[PDB]
Amino acid sequence: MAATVCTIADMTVDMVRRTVIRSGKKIHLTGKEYVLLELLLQRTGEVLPRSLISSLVWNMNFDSDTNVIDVAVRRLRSKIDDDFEPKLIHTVRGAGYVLEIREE
Repeated sequence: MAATVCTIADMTVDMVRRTVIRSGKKIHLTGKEYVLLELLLQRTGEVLPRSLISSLVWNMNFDSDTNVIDVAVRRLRSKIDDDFEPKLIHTVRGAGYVLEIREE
């Protein structure tokens, strides 16, 4: 009926609560990591830019903040998702960054 929650291979994303429940266990992160996932999950299903995300934490700019965004997602992913969930990180050459499972 309504659409306020997206399920994955083995997790539960909340577009209204902005959270992720893995096998019934909510993942914990920091402010920066929370921002990266906040937008990623919020815009789950579609590729979004990086300049915007960086603005939600550090700031916006025509250049790249030492690729802190990409590194923030990869560093946080290998922090727990390294074994928790599979490689759900996917990027489209000529778009930005998006989250999704390959099983789909």
